[PDB]
Amino acid sequence: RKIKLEGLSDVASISTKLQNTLIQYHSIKEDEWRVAKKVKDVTVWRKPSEEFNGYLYKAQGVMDDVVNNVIDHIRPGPWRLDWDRLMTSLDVLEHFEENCCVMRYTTAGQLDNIISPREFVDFSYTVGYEEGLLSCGVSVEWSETRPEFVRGYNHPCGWFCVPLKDSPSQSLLTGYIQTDLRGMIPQSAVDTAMASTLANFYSDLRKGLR
Repeated sequence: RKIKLEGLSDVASISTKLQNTLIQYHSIKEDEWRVAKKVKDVTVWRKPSEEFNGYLYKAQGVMDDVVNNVIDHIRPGPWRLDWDRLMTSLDVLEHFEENCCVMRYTTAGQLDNIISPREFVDFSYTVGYEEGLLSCGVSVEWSETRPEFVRGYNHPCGWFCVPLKDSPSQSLLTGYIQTDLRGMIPQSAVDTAMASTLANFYSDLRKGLR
């Protein structure tokens, strides 16, 4: 049922479904998660994806900054490209509303180029969640833009960012990532690179926020 954003109703349908989906992921109990990587500043879990032959990842860690500045740096635009070492380019393709867009980005090779570069075209939506924000996304069709690499597929994904309990100048950041790199890659390489991607996200974002 792959996604074309041809009208207002398409953007409304996909936005609300993404929100409900990410919220459901956020309610998945700890028993369903297996630890993929654990260090002092971040934990990364995985579980089998219901969308494709691969994993849904979860990550959780604290950022020494408030929700608005964290989510500003994660959302599609030049700031995200600034700190995210995995990204080699990023172009927002169309502005739907202040909180809603379609973008393309390309990734560097991973695991000393075992995993070749990819590009993605993703719908992106930011909406209020509890005391914080949710910023979520999914790959969509967009044939107007000149491709450079084989397109990967981002199944529903996103970032929950809320004030840290008892300490509002800090934020609890929870991510869900469900990327299909596609092409032919040893699954062991894929799983290593994905767990690494989520861990590096946090350490890169920490530096980027300064």
